[PDB]
Amino acid sequence: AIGVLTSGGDAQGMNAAVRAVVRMGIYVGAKVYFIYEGYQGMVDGGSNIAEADWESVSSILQVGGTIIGSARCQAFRTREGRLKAACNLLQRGITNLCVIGGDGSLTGANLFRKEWSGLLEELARNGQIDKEAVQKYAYLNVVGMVGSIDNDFMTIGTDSALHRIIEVVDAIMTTAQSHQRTFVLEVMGRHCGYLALVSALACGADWVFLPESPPEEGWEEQMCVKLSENRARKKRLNIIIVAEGAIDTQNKPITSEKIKELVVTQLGYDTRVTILGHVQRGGTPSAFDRILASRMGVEAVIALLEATPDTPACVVSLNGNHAVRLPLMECVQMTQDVQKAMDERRFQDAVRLRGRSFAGNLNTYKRLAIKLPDDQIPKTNCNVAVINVGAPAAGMNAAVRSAVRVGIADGHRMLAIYDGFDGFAKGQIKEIGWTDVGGWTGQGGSILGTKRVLPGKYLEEIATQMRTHSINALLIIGGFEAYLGLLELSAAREKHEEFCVPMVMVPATVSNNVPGSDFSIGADTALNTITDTCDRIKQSASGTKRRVFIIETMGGYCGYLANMGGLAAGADAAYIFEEPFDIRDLQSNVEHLTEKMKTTIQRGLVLRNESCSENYTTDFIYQLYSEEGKGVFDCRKNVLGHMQQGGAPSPFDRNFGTKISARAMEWITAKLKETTDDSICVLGISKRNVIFQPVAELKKQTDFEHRIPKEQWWLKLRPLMKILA
Amino acid sequence: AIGVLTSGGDAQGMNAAVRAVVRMGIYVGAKVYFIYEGYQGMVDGGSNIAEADWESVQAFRTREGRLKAACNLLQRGITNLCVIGGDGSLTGANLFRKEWSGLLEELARNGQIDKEAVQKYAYLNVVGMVGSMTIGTDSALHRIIEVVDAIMTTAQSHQRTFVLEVMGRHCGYLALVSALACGADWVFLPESPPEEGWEEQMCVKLSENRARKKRLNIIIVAEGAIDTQNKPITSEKIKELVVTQLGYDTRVTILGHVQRGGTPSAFDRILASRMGVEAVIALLEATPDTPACVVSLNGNHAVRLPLMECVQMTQDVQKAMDERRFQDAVRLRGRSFAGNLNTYKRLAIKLPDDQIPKTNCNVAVINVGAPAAGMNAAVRSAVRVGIADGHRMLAIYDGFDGFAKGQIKEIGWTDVGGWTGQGGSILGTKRVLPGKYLEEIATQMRTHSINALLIIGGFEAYLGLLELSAAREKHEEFCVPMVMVPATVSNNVPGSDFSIGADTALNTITDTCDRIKQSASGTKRRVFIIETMGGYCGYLANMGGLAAGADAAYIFEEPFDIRDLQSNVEHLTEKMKTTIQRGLVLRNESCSENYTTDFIYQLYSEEGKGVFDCRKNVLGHMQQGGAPSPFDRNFGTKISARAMEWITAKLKETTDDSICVLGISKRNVIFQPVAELKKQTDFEHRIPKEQWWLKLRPLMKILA
Amino acid sequence: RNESCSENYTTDFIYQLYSEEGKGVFDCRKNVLGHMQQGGAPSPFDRNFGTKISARAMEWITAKLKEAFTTDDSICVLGISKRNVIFQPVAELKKQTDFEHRIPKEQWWLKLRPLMKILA
Ligand SMILES: Nc1ncnc2c1ncn2[C@@H]1O[C@H](COP(=O)(O)OP(=O)(O)O)[C@@H](O)[C@H]1O
Ligand SMILES: O=P(O)(O)OC[C@H]1O[C@](O)(COP(=O)(O)O)[C@@H](O)[C@@H]1O
Ligand SMILES: O=P(O)(O)OC[C@H]1O[C@](O)(COP(=O)(O)O)[C@@H](O)[C@@H]1O
Ligand SMILES: O=P(O)(O)OC[C@H]1O[C@](O)(CO)[C@@H](O)[C@@H]1O
Repeated sequence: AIGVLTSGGDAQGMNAAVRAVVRMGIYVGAKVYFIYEGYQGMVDGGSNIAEADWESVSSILQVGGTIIGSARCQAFRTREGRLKAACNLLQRGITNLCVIGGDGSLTGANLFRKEWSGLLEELARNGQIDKEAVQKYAYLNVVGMVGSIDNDFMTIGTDSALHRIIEVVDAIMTTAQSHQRTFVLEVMGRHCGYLALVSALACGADWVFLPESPPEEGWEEQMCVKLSENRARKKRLNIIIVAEGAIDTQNKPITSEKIKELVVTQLGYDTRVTILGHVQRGGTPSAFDRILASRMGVEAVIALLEATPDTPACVVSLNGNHAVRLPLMECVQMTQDVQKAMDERRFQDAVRLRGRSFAGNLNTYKRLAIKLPDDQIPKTNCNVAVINVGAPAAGMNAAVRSAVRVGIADGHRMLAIYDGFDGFAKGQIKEIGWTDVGGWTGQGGSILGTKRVLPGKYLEEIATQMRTHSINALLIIGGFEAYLGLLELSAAREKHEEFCVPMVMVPATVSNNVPGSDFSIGADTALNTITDTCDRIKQSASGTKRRVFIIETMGGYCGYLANMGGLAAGADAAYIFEEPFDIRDLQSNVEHLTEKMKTTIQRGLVLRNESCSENYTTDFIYQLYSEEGKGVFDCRKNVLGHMQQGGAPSPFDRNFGTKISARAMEWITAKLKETTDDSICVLGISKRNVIFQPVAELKKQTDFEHRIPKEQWWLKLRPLMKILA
Repeated sequence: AIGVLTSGGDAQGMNAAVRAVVRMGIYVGAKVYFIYEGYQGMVDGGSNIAEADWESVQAFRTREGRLKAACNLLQRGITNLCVIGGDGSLTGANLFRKEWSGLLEELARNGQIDKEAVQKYAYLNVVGMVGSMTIGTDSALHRIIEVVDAIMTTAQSHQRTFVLEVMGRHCGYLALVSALACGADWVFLPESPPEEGWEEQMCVKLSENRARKKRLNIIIVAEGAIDTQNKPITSEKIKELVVTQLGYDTRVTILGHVQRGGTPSAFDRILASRMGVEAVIALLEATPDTPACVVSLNGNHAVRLPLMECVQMTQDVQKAMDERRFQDAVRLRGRSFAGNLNTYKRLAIKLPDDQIPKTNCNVAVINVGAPAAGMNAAVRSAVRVGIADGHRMLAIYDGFDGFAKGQIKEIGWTDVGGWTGQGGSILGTKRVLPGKYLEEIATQMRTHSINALLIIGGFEAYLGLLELSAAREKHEEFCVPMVMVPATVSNNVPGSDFSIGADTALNTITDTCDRIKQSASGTKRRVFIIETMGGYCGYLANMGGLAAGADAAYIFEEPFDIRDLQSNVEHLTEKMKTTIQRGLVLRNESCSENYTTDFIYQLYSEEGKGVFDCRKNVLGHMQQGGAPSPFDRNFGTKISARAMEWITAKLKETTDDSICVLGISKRNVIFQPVAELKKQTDFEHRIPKEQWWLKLRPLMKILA
Repeated sequence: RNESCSENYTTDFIYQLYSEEGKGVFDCRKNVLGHMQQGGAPSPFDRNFGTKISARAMEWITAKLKEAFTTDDSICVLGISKRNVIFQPVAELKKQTDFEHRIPKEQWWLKLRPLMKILA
């Protein structure tokens, strides 16, 4: 038997995590019990512990919060409580625990496992039979999942919280614009700064205050200088993000009110403070959080099955896009050590302890917020060109912004090419500066413009422009055509010397079909649009009852959107190109759905990637389900279309765009401090790492006929859709 | 020449208002100038006054300023002013019109030629638009309800009480209508203080909620909430009170300036557009004998209210507030304010069961047609008003399908708790009509002793009523009072100008159109052909077209041919020469049997070759939507409450007048016998014969 | 495939199923014959059927007129029924007709359905 509970602050995605624990549990043939109101429900026992069936967790995954409740329980901190808690579990035969919560909830579970010796006091007291003390003894497997928006310890709810913050910032930006105003926004993260940092990065904030890294003396003047510069630059508003637990090098709090006093005093600007508060914990879970929570739920169940008495309690986690089990005790220690470092004022150590990507976000943030005066930037005599190629993808503008500003910070001269290779061939090229890309981070589309056309038939005109504009390097932000483009330019090197320069691309496309990257800029935005659209369609179906929607999604031959969207939306099926399916597979899902209509959940959702089959079209499927569903359910078909691309990029796509482009520019600058295969590369994400791969080496790994990679990491998740539905 | 400016606090929709003043201005053959930075830009002059073309879309409190302001206008030949702002901005314009004859000081000084003093004299037409139904209110309300919906998930988890401070230091309309829209547990308004003993009354309500097992409380507090002694009631004091008396876990959130931000709702965009057009017209029609006015929307008609009278009105409310003429304050806010207030209190506070005088009647509630956002709010309201009136409420599930199958169960006050913000239909809704199931349904009415019927639904609800009316002679079980409220995304129910759900759909369409335009910056030279829902009813395509700034919206109610199509293609082709190289064409799904979404896509593609390309998108059932908009929540709630009052009244006493549609008609909500609606209905296409919104078709040409 | 044999299982549907499940073994083509089926010159059978049946109808008309109508029996279908050509009142044919699909309820040739199995 398995008990699942939620403790500490609630986080969006908890319901998904619970959903996945119950369904994976049941699918493996275990019994699963909800424990309501966190530990308190464990202590109180009784109706607070209830067995969960397949039906109990439908309609839950798209909702914020925890449907089974959470609570700070003082009774569990006492020995008396844990004794009663332990007793209640034994009554239900529950020796497997899954705890979803923060630092505190998991330390509580750590403690509970150590003291599972409490069973002896059950023996000494009336409590339990001796057989029980031996039968359930040290047979307490505990697995933890972190669910705090803080990222205190990637955590469930962080992405959702960030969507929340950025929604507020984007809303505030229209009102700050009117006349002129400076806004001071207090965001969550008690003693963690991750949220503030990543929000700042995501909105191009003018200043940020973190607990892990205090400001340093003289910040008051530095900040006011920056704000005066902005007014001189005519920027119609300022945004300053402040972590709840922002502090002095002396550990004194820096409050939002003090920041306001400072700005009004020094500069007399019109200033307002907004404390976002608990809104950050609310709203619907993002696509990322739903998928993350699902993978974690499934992994937590597996960990429990596989656990031995010799194996220590673990926390399931995602490291480098792999499911890992970290010793719970070690993780608890880690969290104390950061606070220790903070208290002792070893602030560099605090940042070190938060991990590689934390320092990455921090350095990248500063680089893009604070421009050294021109005189200070030495300059070197290269011109670096930036371009967009392929369909538009949310996050392209953030990417250009970052590349330009890093380029300028490195003393290059930045050239913007407009309309992809179309504009390139036509000489649509202009210098671009730091100020030009101001405000781009949250802008959807492509401001430079993007086209699909390939360079191959325009090699001479393009070579001319490179010579004409003395172009020393090229950064291409774009999709599969960007990659084909690089291949063409690589091949054209022998006949045109102008292409014997360093060239790199970052992947930007809604489809996520670029070889050399697990992720592409824009796909998270699309997933969020698909997921929201599916939530609605499902509601429509649940209003009518006995209805199945067949929904066509984008992606080309790339199944990423249909598959991940399917998971995030709770679809019953997702047909993709990468997994052949036949009429037997189709009949089988129809029969499954027909069974499902005998239950309470009388809706269905079937996703079909647009190019998944030449014969088994969206209509074909619609017709089969319709005909074989007769008398039990009816269908509707919907082709989502271009609206899936979505609009403004999600916080993930903003920051992906920003970070990955910054990294590409560093590589360009480094190459210029010095032409063959290794100078024409795709900068992609590969399991934990961002890496530069020669386009020549990516050919072997690519299916050119269908424009998808040969190996796609996410196909290992296919079993999850079956299970989770 | 026309000058347009924005003053006072900003509001979402202001840009739409400005857009419409410029375009209507130019279309009428006037010249239009933007005046930047409100009155200051008028005083400073210079580049702060700029002429506007088609493509584009303290010192005033002193006499010295106004003199310079007046001068700057005369230089540009501007004697027509459109001011978009609040109380203060409009009083400023009132004052400026009074003192215009101090063009004479321009004469005495070198200022101006005498010819000018006579040529532009008392020829200052001023028209005002309020931006602080007023433009931006609906948007602000979307903002508040987004925050409340988000907070509800986290309060759930923790069994927590939330105290939310919303805007309104002087006016309580936002807090009131937010409370109504989220089923808040308590509300505090400036116009209506609580009354002594509220502390205990509020705590009793919260304890009752816990006993009812409600996992959270939401208390909405206007910024300027006050006691009968005008002392502030703050959100902190409310928190102290709850923690003290009940010891519940309580948190306070001050929404702040978020409420002024975000994108304009569909309603605000359309409202602003109609107000902009109406402001220009008022200016043209104005004479020197004509007083300065404020354009407004009263009962869905464009009206011009004397500006001076409106200023006086505003003072009078603050005056009443000063001496505790609190009833007078509420009186002065208007009929619909008191309406919202009474409806809110009815649904928030249940008298103890012993207290409520019992009818012996059972009243049934049902959903019929496709799902529409706001249906659950409607059920909630009807149920609770029914119980408050001492009836027993029966929920019928799955429309007439469940009705014929006896899927009927008593439902209570607690059962409908939390429904207000829930999309879909929780009872379930089906399209099937009663006609072939009359005996089985008659049986259920008899079996469950059903005394009256409220149907929340679409055109099939109306057909259903017709069938049940006709079946009265053969079945006495249908000789009961029956009423329907319109719920459908399509807005095609005869007898109503609006239906529950359509606003939500409009907002979905509008948001989707915005998103498409935000993407696609990359190709430029693109036109989207977008298919919308509505059946034969053009409301969604048309109103969506306006709100989204579409270049065309093809609908069934206005035949169009290949010439009309060729003509819009040529127009768009011209538009691609300009800077604004992105086109939007909406097509109602049933607007033509031959001229399909693909047909149009194909024509525009082929004739646009070398100039632009197209994409098509069929939006689909997402339009049925997710959570209802604040308007649909409150429409649902209010209209259903009204229907239940009518039922209770009828039961204190069958012919044509007992089977009715409760619909909105020009300023009024009215009960119309279904027999009288037949003549007014096109049954072949399921739409009304006369549709109020078709008078707006010229606007899209003008505003595109 | 009869054109209206199924609302979902269309000519394309079938084409697609047979194509997909025939992969590696056979391919398909689809053809909708269309209005050519109406036209051309009639076959000898249709000429002579037309001729003979109409002649017979005219005889009946003549015969009815010698009586000089309000009976059901004066409004008829002259049809072929197992060896016989017979006049049937349209009122009596209503019970035998599926008006929704415009076909007779009983169709003689359905007894031949087993033959196609056997003969192919
Ligand atoms: N050191 C501990 N020992 C026992 N239980 C704990 C401990 N720390 C936290 N808890 C449990 O977790 C709950 C509070 O969680 P908290 O400390 O806020 O961390 P988080 O909210 O991040 O999980 C309490 O109800 C308590 O039962
Ligand atoms: O998959 P790609 O070729 O990177 O392009 C992404 C976009 O292109 C599409 O295939 C549609 O093509 P268009 O943008 O040219 O209309 C969508 O799937 C997606 O939005
Ligand atoms: O216009 P109606 O018939 O009242 O129904 C409203 C809904 O029905 C639709 O026509 C769709 O019908 P279906 O749900 O049966 O496919 C849409 O136009 C609209 O959302
Ligand atoms: O929900 P409470 O009790 O206000 O706690 C607030 C704290 O909890 C957190 O959500 C951490 O889990 C932080 O956002 C915040 O610092």
